[PDB]
Amino acid sequence: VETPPEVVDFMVSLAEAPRGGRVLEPACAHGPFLRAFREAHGTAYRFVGVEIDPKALDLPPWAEGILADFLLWEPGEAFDLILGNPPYGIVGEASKYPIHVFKAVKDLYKKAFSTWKGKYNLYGAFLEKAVRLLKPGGVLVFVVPATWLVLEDFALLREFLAREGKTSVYYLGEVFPQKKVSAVVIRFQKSGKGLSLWDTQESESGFTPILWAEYPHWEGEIIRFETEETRKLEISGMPLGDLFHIRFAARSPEFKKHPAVRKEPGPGLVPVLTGRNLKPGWVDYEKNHSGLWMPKERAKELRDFYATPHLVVAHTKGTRVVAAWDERAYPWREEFHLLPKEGVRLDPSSLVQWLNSEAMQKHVRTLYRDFVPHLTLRMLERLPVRREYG
DNA sequence: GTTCGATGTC
DNA sequence: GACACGAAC
Ligand SMILES: NCCSC[C@H]1O[C@@H](n2cnc3c(N)ncnc32)[C@H](O)[C@@H]1O
Repeated sequence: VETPPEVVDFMVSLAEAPRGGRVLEPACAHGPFLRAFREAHGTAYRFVGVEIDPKALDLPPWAEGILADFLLWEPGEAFDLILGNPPYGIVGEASKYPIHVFKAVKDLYKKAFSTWKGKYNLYGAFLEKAVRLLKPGGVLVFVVPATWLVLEDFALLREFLAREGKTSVYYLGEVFPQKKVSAVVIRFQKSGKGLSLWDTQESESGFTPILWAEYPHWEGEIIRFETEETRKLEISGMPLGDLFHIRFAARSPEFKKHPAVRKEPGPGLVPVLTGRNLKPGWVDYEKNHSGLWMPKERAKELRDFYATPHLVVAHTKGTRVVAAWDERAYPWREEFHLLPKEGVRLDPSSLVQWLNSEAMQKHVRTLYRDFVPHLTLRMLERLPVRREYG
């Protein structure tokens, strides 16, 4: 993975250090960011690049190279500027996750990083480590996925950044050819407070930032592209989450270990449904996408809520709200299952129609763009619906 | 109990 | 680019 020139040039344009300052590129390989910074600002800095793979470290004589795991590296002195493109990926078993480290090393990461949460990600660890390595007033400029703007795994990271300094986020989107990742640049300075959210446009010099919104009192809340229209709609209604318990489907292994589940159709069995069975306002009960079948009546053994008809909302159709009332109460292996709270009196068809509306699709696309390939729980619970009495 | 993807597929 | 599962906690 190489960082496109326009991205490097844009990041360097945001970068700042005092003359004689210490400039660091983590995960540097050949040090494209060190090289670009030097080209743009000249030679009067102390340049350092840290690389775990001795075969990849390839810095000119004017830079100090360090052969180490950046996440476990303890330099003698802090830095004025840290810039670069850290590795992205979840640490875990190779059959399922891309980053492979000895268990002892993962334990060491968890010990080191106060922001480490859930499965987490190398890029979040790199962000925390870099902030920790910054002098007061120091600056970090990274390109990372947009997922930390909204995901629960990054809640402690956002809160950490909010209390450690001031943050600017510049949305780039899908800028790495033949990678699906939607990217942002983060410029964090280890002083002051607040969040500024920026859009970008491609331009000759790389990208031109366009200030979108300012949040001077940011405390680590999810970051979204709000507009007059999204804000008004949220104020007009009430949160969907205040009317429904939101649960997720039982997972594939739960079905696999259930004594009534089969891998072939047969008398008295129905397909275990997935997201590919959910459509806007209807459910395809016929087509099997899971490879799994079971007696419909026994689905309640996996989750009690499978016993009765209820609203189902899609998780993996991108930044979209796709909803249906499952009138048959089938077993599901995927999707959100919404159960009305005490005293809520719902008209399902009316709600389904609203959730599936163009206005709702425009709403979520606006707020969340393409940061993640899902509608998440945090997004879903905030969807505006009619205010309900008491 | 539920989260996440430099996801993959075509 | 439309449309999408189990290891991890
Ligand atoms: N900066 C370009 C993308 S990140 C890929 C590079 O980071 C290096 N790398 C991966 N994990 C690292 C770590 N924990 N510490 C330092 N370098 C790392 C890889 O060897 C590779 O050269």
